[PDB]
Amino acid sequence: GGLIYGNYLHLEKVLNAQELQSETKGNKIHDEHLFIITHQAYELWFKQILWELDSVREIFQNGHVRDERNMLKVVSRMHRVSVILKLLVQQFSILETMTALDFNDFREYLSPASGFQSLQFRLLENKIGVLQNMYRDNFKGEENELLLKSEQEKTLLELVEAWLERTPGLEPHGFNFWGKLEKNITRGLEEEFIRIQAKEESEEKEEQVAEFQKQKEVLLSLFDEKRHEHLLSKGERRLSYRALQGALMIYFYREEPRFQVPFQLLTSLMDIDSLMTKWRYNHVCMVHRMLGSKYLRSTVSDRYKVFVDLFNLSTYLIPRHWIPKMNPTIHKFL
Amino acid sequence: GLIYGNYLHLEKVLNAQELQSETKGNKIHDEHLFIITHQAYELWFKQILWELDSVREIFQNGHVRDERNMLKVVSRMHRVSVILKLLVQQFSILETMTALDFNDFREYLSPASGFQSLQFRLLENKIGVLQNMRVPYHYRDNFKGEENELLLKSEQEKTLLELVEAWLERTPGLEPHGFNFWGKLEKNITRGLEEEFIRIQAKEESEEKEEQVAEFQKQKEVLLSLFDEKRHEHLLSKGERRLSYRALQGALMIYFYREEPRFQVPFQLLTSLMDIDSLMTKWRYNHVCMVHRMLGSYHYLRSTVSDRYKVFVDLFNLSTYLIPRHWIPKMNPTIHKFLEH
Amino acid sequence: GLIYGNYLHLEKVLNAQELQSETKGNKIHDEHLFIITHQAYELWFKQILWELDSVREIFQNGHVRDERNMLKVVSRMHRVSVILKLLVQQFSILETMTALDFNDFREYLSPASGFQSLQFRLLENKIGVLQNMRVPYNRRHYRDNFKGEENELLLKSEQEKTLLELVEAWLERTPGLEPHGFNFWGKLEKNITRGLEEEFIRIQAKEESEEKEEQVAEFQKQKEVLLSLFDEKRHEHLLSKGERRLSYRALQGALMIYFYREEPRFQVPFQLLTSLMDIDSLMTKWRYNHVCMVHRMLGSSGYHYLRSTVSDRYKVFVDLFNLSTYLIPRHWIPKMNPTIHKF
Amino acid sequence: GLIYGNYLHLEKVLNAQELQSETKGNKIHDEHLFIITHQAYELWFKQILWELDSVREIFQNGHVRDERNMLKVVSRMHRVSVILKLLVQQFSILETMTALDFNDFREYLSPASGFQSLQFRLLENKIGVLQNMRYRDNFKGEENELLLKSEQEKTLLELVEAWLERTPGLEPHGFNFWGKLEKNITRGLEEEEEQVAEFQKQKEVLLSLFDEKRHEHLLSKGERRLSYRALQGALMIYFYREEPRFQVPFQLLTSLMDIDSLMTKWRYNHVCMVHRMLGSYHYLRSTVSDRYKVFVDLFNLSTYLIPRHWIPKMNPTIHKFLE
Ligand code: HEM
Ligand code: HEM
Ligand code: HEM
Ligand code: HEM
Ligand SMILES: O[C@H](C[C@H]1c2ccccc2-c2cncn21)C1CCCCC1
Ligand SMILES: O[C@H](C[C@H]1c2ccccc2-c2cncn21)C1CCCCC1
Ligand SMILES: O[C@H](C[C@H]1c2ccccc2-c2cncn21)C1CCCCC1
Ligand SMILES: O[C@H](C[C@H]1c2ccccc2-c2cncn21)C1CCCCC1
Ligand SMILES: C[C@](N)(Cc1c[nH]c2ccccc12)C(=O)O
Ligand SMILES: C[C@](N)(Cc1c[nH]c2ccccc12)C(=O)O
Ligand SMILES: C[C@](N)(Cc1c[nH]c2ccccc12)C(=O)O
Ligand SMILES: C[C@](N)(Cc1c[nH]c2ccccc12)C(=O)O
Repeated sequence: GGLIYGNYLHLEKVLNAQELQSETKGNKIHDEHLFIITHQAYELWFKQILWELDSVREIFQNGHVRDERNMLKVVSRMHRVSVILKLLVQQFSILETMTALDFNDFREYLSPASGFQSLQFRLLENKIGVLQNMYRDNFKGEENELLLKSEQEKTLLELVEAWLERTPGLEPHGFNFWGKLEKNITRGLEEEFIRIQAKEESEEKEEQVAEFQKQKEVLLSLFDEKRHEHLLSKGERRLSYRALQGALMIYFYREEPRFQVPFQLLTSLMDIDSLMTKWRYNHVCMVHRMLGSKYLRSTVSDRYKVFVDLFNLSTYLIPRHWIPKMNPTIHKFL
Repeated sequence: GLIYGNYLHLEKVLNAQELQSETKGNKIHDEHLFIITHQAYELWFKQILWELDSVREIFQNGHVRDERNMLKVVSRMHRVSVILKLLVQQFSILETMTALDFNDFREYLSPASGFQSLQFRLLENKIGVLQNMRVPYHYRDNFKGEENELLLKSEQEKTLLELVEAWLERTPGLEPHGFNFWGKLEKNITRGLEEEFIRIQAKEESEEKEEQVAEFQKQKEVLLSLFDEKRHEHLLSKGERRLSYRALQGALMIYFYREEPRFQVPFQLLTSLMDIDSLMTKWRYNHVCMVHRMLGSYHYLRSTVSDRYKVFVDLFNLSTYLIPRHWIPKMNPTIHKFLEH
Repeated sequence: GLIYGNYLHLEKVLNAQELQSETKGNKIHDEHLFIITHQAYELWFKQILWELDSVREIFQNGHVRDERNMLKVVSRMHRVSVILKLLVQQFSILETMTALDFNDFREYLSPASGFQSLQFRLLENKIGVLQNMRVPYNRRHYRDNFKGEENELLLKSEQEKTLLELVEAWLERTPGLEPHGFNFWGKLEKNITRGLEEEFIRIQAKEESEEKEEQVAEFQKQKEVLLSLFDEKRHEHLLSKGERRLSYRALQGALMIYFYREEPRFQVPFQLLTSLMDIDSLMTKWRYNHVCMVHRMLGSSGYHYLRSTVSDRYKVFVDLFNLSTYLIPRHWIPKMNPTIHKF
Repeated sequence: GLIYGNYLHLEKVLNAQELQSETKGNKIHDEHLFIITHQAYELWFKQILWELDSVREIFQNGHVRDERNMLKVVSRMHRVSVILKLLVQQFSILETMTALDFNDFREYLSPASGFQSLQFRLLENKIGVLQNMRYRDNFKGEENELLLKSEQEKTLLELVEAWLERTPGLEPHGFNFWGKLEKNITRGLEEEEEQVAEFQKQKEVLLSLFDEKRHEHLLSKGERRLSYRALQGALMIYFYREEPRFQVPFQLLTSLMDIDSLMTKWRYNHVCMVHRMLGSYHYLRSTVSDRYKVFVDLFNLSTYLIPRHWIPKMNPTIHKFLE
């Protein structure tokens, strides 16, 4: 009674799950089989991503992430989620071998089933941390229950936020990253202005003054906590002010041994956001090719990027020399 | 009301994941990826079988005789290669699993094997892999009951190789009464080889010249061996070739006159059959490299990455018999109009 | 003896890498990646223009009229889409450069601009992006980024026949449109009038259920969509507003190929229409990947102009895509009799 | 003011395309594809050499000893992997050239050879493909000089070897990894119709690890490449990858295997490409072998995988030494 391949993979279920509605209603359409397998393969891969993402969530929730031995496992699993998403984006290439005209021969047999009825796609969006401030009454029972759990349980965004708030170096009576960054950027701007004013009155000099004033407003706006809370409340920002500070600390001090793998995490979170919006864009394109002129387009935006704040740290890049120096004491803490 | 989950029978697809590591109270995280990865391969093997069997059926029932159906044949065979190309990239997901982590659940797999993939064997058999082509360690002893019944059917029913062969034997232009391609081709290669021997013999005695002589003499042996039907039967018997002499003629006719309207899509079909063989071999290669990365030290698998498992090896080997454009027999207005839709 | 390096002119290609950061005394490692990446895109843009110009010529010199040339036209157009697929994947190399590292050398690039890619503009023009339909960046015409010989080539590329115009002309001559022959358009209008009446009658026989109420609104929209197809005045209006590109007769040609693609003479022509949509869709994906790249490097107008290029405006063969709108059940399609089946 | 075309020296890059078929008054369309494809490979080979040299130099000049440099080292080796992946995919473009169309211009290529790609040889050498396991007649002048430098200057393999030898945990008077590992395996192998056969061959595999003389013999054959102490370093990083100081080192070892795999995948696609165009030179089939895998020792550590319970447990004092 040894283990057999087919039994191990429950192929008696996986390979007996293919029912063409076109056939069930006496008008078998060959390409319907493709439509079915493609969706079943997406849903297996959605199940794998939920498996990886729930395991990473738990490592944050149960405090194991506090032990930095576990940062390799956390980054390898998040990196794995992006490798799967890359395959899922490539996988539209298969459904592009189906013409609009052959889709047209079986689409009537699909009504009224909706993509909005993909539980796992909703679970994945909620568990990464997509805003509810955007419906979703398409579910009932055990399914409607899993959705509610996914809505109330801590999102990856919330768990990363809490961990970013504990980033070493933010302590005002320690390294005091924020205090020193505000000072160096202020002095840096004052120096850059004096350099600029010393010049003769060229139109070049006017385009420099105007560039300086733009730079000054953007960089100093980083230190406006009221502005951050206002933008948080409008949904344009997602991380707490202190989590923003921790992310920037990891960005600027990425080479410090304790920050190396955390920097790979932040990168991988941005990759997952990029690949999800590539998924949504290839899908929008697929729908247009099939139905022509005839909400999905609205989902291809920064509104749906959970880690929008990680992207927007590029806005606040400063000359390398303005970054507060690490002395031997804080070099060795890191 | 038809519902997404019900339409796709997700109550089966998403309730088919059972970790043996967990079953035996030592749940290993990466076993889940091992299961999903294979299940995804097996969904796509089923889709390939669906395309492939539909194309076999279009040859078998004679609908292929009506050239309206060539676009459908080429789209479905191209679709098979687009699927296989994703299946080759899909290994990159299993590469995110280290040897160390695989080693933690590996023992719970024994003794289930890849040889027990029914669909992989159905797919090999239906393209046209013969028992004689296969290396042992016999493949059918891994199966029983209705699975053993389906495999037998896969060996006994007409393969894509056989159905393509029958269709290539009927390629217009081969008829000795008509365009008489083979006769004109032998004439023009014999004539072209004579003109070439003459150009070379004209050159001043130099090491370069003697290098061109020996190059010509081997080229002359290769090109003229094309017309040796009994050399062809000998290569059939050793398994170095698979297509009938007449099928080989039909292939080479489509190859040289590809731009003639009636041959445009048939040329794309010959191209897709090579693609399918290349991508099956690339699958075999990535699978071998995957096993090496996970186990270190298998020799059977390395054997499978060779022309012995390429069903349409003859279509690759037509490149061997490339000649100068001007040697290709010219077409008169009557044979031009016969190759027009 | 011809040598590999001499044949490939590697003495030019591999001596064209000058880091501006090094030239001004502060060598930044990653600028070398920035340079190779662009040089690789520009070689491939040259290859695309070589394929594209060869196909334009085949239409322009009348060789396309001999249907034996269709395999060459479709292989070269398929080749263009295979290159564009690689160019889309090539962003993944430049994604290994972090915003912090790009920031160390961006100052040395000023004021060089992607707007100054001559090959990218030639490519857009030759496919058939019209200058009067371009979004202006910084309130200016794209051609004022260029002077002298380059400005002149761009003008030739705008004035010379575009791939859209040549395909348009070829589509106008599609067999089956002749009113005194198969009379495609006439038979299509009649079959759609009929199918619609038959569909109305099936629906009005279904109580007054909310499902029936829905099918009535849905029927009403499809009827307006399908019968607007036959309104040639509405088409000329949309042609002038640039919301369409193909002549009314070209649209008929395309829909003739779409519906009768399995007919032997239409099989490779259908592959050409597919490949033109592929090129549009892959140029849009390039524009999309470039936009995402600009965001990753600079954060959050220039970010908005690039977003404006990821739209149906810049899809030269948008009409081929929009034929999906005019899909009808297979049995409404005019049947082919033995006379036109054989032609 | 700086211009895009001048910054990129397009006046050189886009004026380097000479069809030999055209030069001899029989212009063959597909020859342009053949030239651009090779030019793109060579731009990318140049980028790989730039990355690979910067990494070699970080080892050679001692900066790798400062562990803050490990992110930079793994980023750039990962970048090499990503480029090599594009180059494997890039064969897809030359696959749009039929054998027949190649046949129309291949005569005008003779006698230029692939063996004359300088950068490809520079690349193989700098990584550390050994000469005794294999080309240089095909070059003269400055090119022949650069090839000698690339054979004589320290390879990536040599620099990685040196660095692996200093891997903390090997010191006999410290954690004594090798000592404790030999102990635990032998004690673990203590064990109680059947298939007792597997146990025996298994025992021989595991214990052959501790045969330093076997290793030196295989080292001289070129069937192994890493010094015995390098192999101890490597295995330490493998078993203790989670330890903070080993996490990025483990990524680097993975990247080095990735590069071997992708170079072989390039060799394999190239071999298929030759077979597609010329039919049935296949010396190239020999190059698709572990003989040409510089980091074969890193791949082979999978053979010496043991039950976790046997891996020497780590005490707090060494846990703290590995941060
Ligand atoms: C022929 C191909 C496709 C067409 C025509 C299509 C059509 C649509 C349409 C019209 C919607 C909007 C809601 C609705 O009417 O149901 C939608 C949403 C959706 N589709 Fe598809 N779809 C296609 C392929 C796919 C595939 C391959 C997947 C794979 C899982 C998928 C997953 C979804 C999901 C998850 C949604 C909800 C999207 C969101 O909320 O942002 N679709 N699709
Ligand atoms: C960790 C990854 C993998 C390992 C270690 C592995 C190992 C092996 C081994 C040892 C064999 C020889 C027969 C046996 O004992 O089972 C084999 C054959 C096979 N494996 Fe895998 N395999 C892996 C991944 C895959 C995947 C993802 C597939 C996808 C379906 C697959 C499909 C097969 C097939 C069909 C065979 C039979 C192939 C033939 O006869 O030519 N393997 N594999
Ligand atoms: C770090 C990567 C990149 C950044 C930050 C970047 C940035 C920009 C920006 C700001 C513009 C608009 C204004 C301007 O012309 O300066 C632009 C346009 C453009 N870039 Fe890039 N770019 C990047 C990579 C690339 C690459 C790899 C290519 C390859 C050819 C490219 C080609 C172009 C082209 C052709 C335009 C004009 C686009 C149009 O009119 O639609 N860029 N880019
Ligand atoms: C139609 C495509 C190709 C054919 C027929 C071809 C043919 C060959 C042949 C016959 C050799 C053996 C040496 C010789 O006789 O010159 C070779 C080696 C080589 N080819 Fe190609 N080749 C092709 C494409 C490419 C491409 C795209 C590259 C990209 C740079 C390339 C790079 C090389 C290199 C570097 C070698 C030396 C390889 C080694 O020692 O392992 N080839 N090729
Ligand atoms: O949106 C559904 C299709 C629906 C669906 C049904 C069954 C399985 C998967 C999917 C799916 C995925 N995205 C949309 N859908 C209709 C809506 C009208 C245009 C044709 C498709
Ligand atoms: O090779 C099989 C694993 C086997 C298998 C079992 C269950 C599900 C899928 C697979 C599979 C795929 N290729 C090989 N196998 C054994 C033999 C020793 C090495 C790995 C475990
Ligand atoms: O647009 C240029 C860069 C420009 C360029 C210069 C040289 C080589 C390639 C490129 C390129 C590609 N896309 C935009 N650019 C600036 C504009 C300001 C932000 C930093 C990028
Ligand atoms: O191998 C060379 C071609 C050679 C070459 C010449 C010019 C530019 C690039 C290349 C190349 C790449 N791989 C092999 N070659 C010949 C050898 C005889 C058969 C046809 C190809
Ligand atoms: C002990 C700690 N791991 C510290 C910590 C928090 N966030 C970080 C980000 C980067 C590096 C370290 C940290 C923890 O509190 O989880
Ligand atoms: C009538 C025919 N379709 C002729 C035929 C056979 N093989 C071909 C290959 C290419 C082109 C045509 C054919 C048939 O016999 O099927
Ligand atoms: C004789 C012709 N080759 C006819 C033609 C025009 N457009 C077409 C589209 C599909 C098929 C044929 C045509 C010509 O006039 O070019
Ligand atoms: C001080 C040290 N960086 C130690 C070292 C050597 N090899 C390693 C591998 C992994 C981790 C650390 C090391 C050095 O000597 O380089």
